Amino acid sequence: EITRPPGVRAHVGVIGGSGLYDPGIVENPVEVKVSTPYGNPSDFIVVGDVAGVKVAFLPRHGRGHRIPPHAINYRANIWALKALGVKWVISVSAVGSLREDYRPGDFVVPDQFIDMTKNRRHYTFYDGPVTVHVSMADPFCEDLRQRLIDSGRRLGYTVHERGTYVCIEGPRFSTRAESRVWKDVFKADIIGMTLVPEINLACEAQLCYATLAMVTDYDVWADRPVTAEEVERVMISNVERARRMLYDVIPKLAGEPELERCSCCRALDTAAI
Amino acid sequence: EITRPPGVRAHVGVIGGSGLYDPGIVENPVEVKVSTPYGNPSDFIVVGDVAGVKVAFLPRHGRGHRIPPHAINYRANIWALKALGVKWVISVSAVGSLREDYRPGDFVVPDQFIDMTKNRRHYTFYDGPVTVHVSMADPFCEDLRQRLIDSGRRLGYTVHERGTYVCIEGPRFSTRAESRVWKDVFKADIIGMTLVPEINLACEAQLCYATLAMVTDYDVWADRPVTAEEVERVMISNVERARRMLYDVIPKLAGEPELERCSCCRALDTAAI
Amino acid sequence: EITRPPGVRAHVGVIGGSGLYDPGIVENPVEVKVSTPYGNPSDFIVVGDVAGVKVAFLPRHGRGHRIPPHAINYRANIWALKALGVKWVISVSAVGSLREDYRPGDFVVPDQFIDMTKNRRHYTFYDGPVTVHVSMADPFCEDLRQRLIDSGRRLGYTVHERGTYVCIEGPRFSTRAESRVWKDVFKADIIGMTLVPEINLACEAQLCYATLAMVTDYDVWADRPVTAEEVERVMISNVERARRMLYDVIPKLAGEPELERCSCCRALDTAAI
Ligand SMILES: CSC[C@H]1O[C@@H](n2cnc3c(N)ncnc32)[C@H](O)[C@@H]1O
Ligand SMILES: CSC[C@H]1O[C@@H](n2cnc3c(N)ncnc32)[C@H](O)[C@@H]1O
Ligand SMILES: CSC[C@H]1O[C@@H](n2cnc3c(N)ncnc32)[C@H](O)[C@@H]1O
Repeated sequence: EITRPPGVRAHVGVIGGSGLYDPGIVENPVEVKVSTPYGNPSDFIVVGDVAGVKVAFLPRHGRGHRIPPHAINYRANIWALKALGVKWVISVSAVGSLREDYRPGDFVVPDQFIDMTKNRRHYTFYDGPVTVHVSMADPFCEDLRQRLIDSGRRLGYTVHERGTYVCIEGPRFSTRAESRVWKDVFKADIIGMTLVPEINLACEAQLCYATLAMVTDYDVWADRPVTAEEVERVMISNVERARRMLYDVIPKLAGEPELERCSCCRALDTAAI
Repeated sequence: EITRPPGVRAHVGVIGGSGLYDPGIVENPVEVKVSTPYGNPSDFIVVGDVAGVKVAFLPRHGRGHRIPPHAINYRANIWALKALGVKWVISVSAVGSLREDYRPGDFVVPDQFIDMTKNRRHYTFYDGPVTVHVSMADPFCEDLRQRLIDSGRRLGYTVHERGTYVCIEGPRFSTRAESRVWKDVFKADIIGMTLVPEINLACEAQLCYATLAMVTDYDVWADRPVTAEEVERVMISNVERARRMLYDVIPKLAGEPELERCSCCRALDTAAI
Repeated sequence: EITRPPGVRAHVGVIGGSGLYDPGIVENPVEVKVSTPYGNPSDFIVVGDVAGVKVAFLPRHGRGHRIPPHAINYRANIWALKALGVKWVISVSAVGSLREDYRPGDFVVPDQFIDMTKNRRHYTFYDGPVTVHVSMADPFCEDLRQRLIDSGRRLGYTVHERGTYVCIEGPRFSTRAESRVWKDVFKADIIGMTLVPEINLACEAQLCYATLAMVTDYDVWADRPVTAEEVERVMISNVERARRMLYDVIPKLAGEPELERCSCCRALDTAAI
């Protein structure tokens, strides 16, 4: 609704995770305040240009990693991006691996998730009187997933083309007994803390959302269990590769997502009663 | 405690789910306001007669399906029914199926559940100083389950006589990876969003509660995944069969539940410390 | 920060569960009020001496079992113990068994857990701006676990030396379908309602925390399902054995936990960003 400065619009949104607090990639940056009914987003949104495409960057944890996963205002974040007019949302996330072949340093473009959060307080925008139940059988935007995979291939990086993300509550990491459940019982591939309810809200807002995950650790399975310092060090070490992928992909998003390859682009048509 | 109009009492409660916003079945209807310590129930309770039995009808989603599963005031709803004197509670619900032989249009009378909710805020009436831990090994009222099965058989409808209900948080439907967990790992039969904490509270209030579920969809497993519009269309198409079952069952509930076939009828005797 | 009376300090904390509302074991008892940023702990903390070691006793449910698991102020409880200077925390808990050989009356010293809670509201002390993600691969303090096992052996009691605790939300007990999941799918050994987030917070506070669990029931698996009255009766019947173990262990805790056998003793060094 109201923005300061007024009149600002963007086409692509990038939500940065661990290690990605500044855009790096946007020219002509302007910090924008966007009103939301849910109060403050995680930080200012930075709007600028990448090869003629207008991009909105939001660090989900705020500058300086000030906001842990459970305390993020997910509703304000997604509302703010929608308000600016974005159609595509690239999330960049750090994840743990539950399988030997998904190695630290590899990218993953997941296609499924399992929600094991509990304390995120709001899992939807729709609390009534219009009841909305979106279909999320195929929760990510396939058009954007395929573009991410392609860019990774072209640049010569390893990109695993599928994966189930188990989203846990945190902020503590998993016990060994929990991790055995995620790996051996649920048959999940990667693990993180921030995907839900971000993805739910993106789908309800009819955005084309996909995750570019970077494997930072093997959870509890290496001779040393994951620590926060390790995750951060690995992301910061590799952020340049993530930036090179964004620069490659974003110019190709000048147009609109293909409806037939965007499960949520018309989600509300059959979801609202 | 206080009702408007004053003095109103009922013996059987019917909680209507998706597609069931009006009683249809009650003669001589009166809309009643019932005070609760938890504020407003979902809507007015409609009290009237069915073949000499006094019935209280409550639409859990309110008239017009205004209240999604996560926003229902479950405590107020059950408190209000208890206050009116009801002994039997029939819940009518739409569910998805996780097995080929439980087909859209079939009824199910479940006997078990698995709670995978997270955001319902209150799962009990007892927050202290009397600590209450009810046994829910056999969570539904067997007396009422058997009566529902019998009515269905007599009318010639398909009624599956057992089933495990997995209750999910919503309002979004399951991902494919989640649905594989419910089906192949938990070995659940049906899926919905509204049973918990409704059943918990019913048990704590010493009510004989059972669910008459109607299968509306196959979750993510048919060539088209479930949508909200499909669920609603299927319930509205079949509501007449649900009404015919209620008319058959209710006259037979003139008496009291049999204690030996009512796991929660004396739940508080051994549960309170 | 502020205590009344002023100047009080303790070295060992004991958190008593079901059936353990009074210390029994402390000489020279003083009831202490300890300020916390989170309001009231469950009750007064009782500080006194056991063979020259200063002990702080807190009943997690309050005197008279006034506070159910979901309503405990876990943050205030752990903050208060930390403020008094304690280094070791022994929790005494009632648990159900999911295996024939862990019998009512046996002690268990668990080594793992699985968190299936949902409604505890705060799972950490750290909501920002310092983000903290503690490693809990090995969540209990091994130094204290080994001391508990030793004491049990010396006194001639059965003490199972490992176990996975599944923590459920409650206050209702599990359905049969849930219990089959905990036992046959998760392969958990024991079940309770109070461990989480108590253990999370203990770890974040850099305490050496371990659980001495007493098996009070077989969950839904004996010909009679668990009831609250049974749990309480069994704990009260056996509290004397729990007291004899505490008297044996506490004098041996005059020193400090061994860092190499205390996973959380330096948890914050690698966890904070
Ligand atoms: C900076 S350390 C915390 C971040 O690590 C991410 N993450 C990385 N590895 C894991 C893991 N093994 N388990 C859970 N979250 C992880 C989470 O999404 C979280 O925001
Ligand atoms: C009107 S669409 C929403 C309703 O569908 C019911 N339901 C029907 N099918 C499913 C399903 N497959 N998964 C979850 N809930 C379902 C839920 O209890 C909810 O209130
Ligand atoms: C006094 S009865 C309630 C207590 O029983 C403990 N407990 C004992 N047996 C079980 C069980 N089978 N399931 C869950 N909690 C149990 C819980 O931690 C709770 O605080």
